Amino acid sequence: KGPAVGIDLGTTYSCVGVFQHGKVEIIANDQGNRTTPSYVAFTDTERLIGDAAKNQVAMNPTNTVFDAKRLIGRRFDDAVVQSDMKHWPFMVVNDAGRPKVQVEYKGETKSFYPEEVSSMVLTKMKEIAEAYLGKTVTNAVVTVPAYFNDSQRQATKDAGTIAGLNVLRIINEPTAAAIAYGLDKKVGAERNVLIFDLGGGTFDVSILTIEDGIFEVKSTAGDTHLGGEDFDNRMVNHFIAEFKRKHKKDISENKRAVRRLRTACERAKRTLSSSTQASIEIDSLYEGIDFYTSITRARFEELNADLFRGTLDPVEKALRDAKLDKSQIHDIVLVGGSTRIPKIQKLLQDFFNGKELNKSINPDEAVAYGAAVQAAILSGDK
Ligand SMILES: [Cl-]
Ligand code: NA
Repeated sequence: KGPAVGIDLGTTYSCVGVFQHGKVEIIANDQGNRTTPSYVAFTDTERLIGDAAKNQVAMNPTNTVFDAKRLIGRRFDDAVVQSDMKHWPFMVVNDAGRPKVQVEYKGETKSFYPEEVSSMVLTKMKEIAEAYLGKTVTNAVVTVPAYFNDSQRQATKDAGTIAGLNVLRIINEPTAAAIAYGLDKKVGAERNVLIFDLGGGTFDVSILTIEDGIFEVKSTAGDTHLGGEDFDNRMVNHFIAEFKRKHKKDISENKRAVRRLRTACERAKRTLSSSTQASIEIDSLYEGIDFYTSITRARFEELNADLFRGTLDPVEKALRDAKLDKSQIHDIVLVGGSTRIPKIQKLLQDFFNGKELNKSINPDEAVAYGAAVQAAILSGDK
């Protein structure tokens, strides 16, 4: 048993960390990326996992699988499954009451339970950890949403087992983020912690109470279908209209063109969290026509103004459910790359009358960070 690792198995991307020599190290994958898309794809000749999968989605949409976390621990008949499957290009089928994703792989029809798909992502995370450490990785803490039920938790454990991991503990994502910031190292009176978690595809607000290192989930709120991708999409539509003006062509039905634009918009979003201008640079976007343009932070904000303001409604609901006034929150913790958005941070701070945010740990890494901390404690290394 080498060091144990912490794995954030995310809806759209995943992240693995390890506690070593008094520090957490977030581990870059085989593409040099500190997060890995929760994607798997199948071609005539192979199975792709992570960046390779994500990067060929437009070329191979029916055999590229994502959002397995939406299915994990579910039954086919579930209202969530029935609704969600309407917006996936891959097939979901009923196996005796349990959903399976069905794809073509090497010209053959194959199908996989959600935890089998997730097991492939966990295998990727294990492998990148092993490549970094230069030794075997067996023990892990794996995180899940606080709202996950017993079935969802057990299926997640099953994904780990399938990947050859000994899952030391299933830990809640907000709890992991709080552990990252050492909020359970505070000694004294009860403390109320709000986690504001805006991922690629979901938005979670959680309120925890911590006392003597002991966590209680007081309330959860959010929107399981709101995330950074929504903000990217607003930019995408903006640029489709721009291309139409400038080049008198509508790229809307070309999946490859839209995908390359989407990728550019995602990059632009990140850029705009640190600078006031970002470029869109796409050689041969459509019919050989180049698209080189740019956008300001202000314009990005305007395009998304309603969605940004809308993030405070779940914050209000969570406080209501927890029977807490906004003034009773001791700590606000930011999780998810979109929480880097200055306008979001400003909206949140303004809501909390100027209170400062816990944001020094990369918000896309905070969950894996806390998972890594707890893995080291549980394995007897911290
Ligand atoms: Cl995600
Ligand atoms: Na997340």
